[PDB]
Amino acid sequence: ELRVGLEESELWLRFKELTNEMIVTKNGRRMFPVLKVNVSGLDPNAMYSFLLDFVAADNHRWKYVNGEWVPGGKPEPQAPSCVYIHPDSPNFGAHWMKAPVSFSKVKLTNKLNGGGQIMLNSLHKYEPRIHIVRVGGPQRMITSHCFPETQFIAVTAYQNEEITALKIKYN
Ligand SMILES: O=C(c1ccco1)N1CCN(C(=O)C2CC2)CC1
Repeated sequence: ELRVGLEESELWLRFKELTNEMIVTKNGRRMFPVLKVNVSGLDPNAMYSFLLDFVAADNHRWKYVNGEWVPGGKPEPQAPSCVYIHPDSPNFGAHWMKAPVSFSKVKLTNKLNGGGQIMLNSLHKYEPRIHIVRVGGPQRMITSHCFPETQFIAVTAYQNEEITALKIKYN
């Protein structure tokens, strides 16, 4: 059985208990904390690509009002984010299981851009999600995993200074 776990969940949970925020810029900003995934139960000899996307956790716009995040009253349907291919992809199961799969080079943007960067909507709440795609083999297979612990609101600047402080303390 394929097992997927979050590395450094301890630290993600500190961010989550304050409501996590991730900066988006026109050129695109790397994530802190970085999503790192523990994977076991792959076929060491089979070929796989690791994909990352962001699910809109709800259909609302959020605003930091008097020291607290509060949703708008006018939901709109969100639509899927684009997919980021882990740059090690494609690769052997052995490669992926030898150390945590680290998405350190994904950049989050607010503007439709050349390539690589993933465009999110500012002030929407997102749940990171990976897909492990068995490729090259006869039977293509996908396994998906969500990381509730890694939820964040996309922001053009930090609103909760408690988040600013945690980001600096641990980077
Ligand atoms: O690992 C995969 C893959 C397998 C299944 C879905 O994607 N690929 C896709 C295409 N590739 C590219 O062209 C580079 C990105 C520009 C990178 C390798």
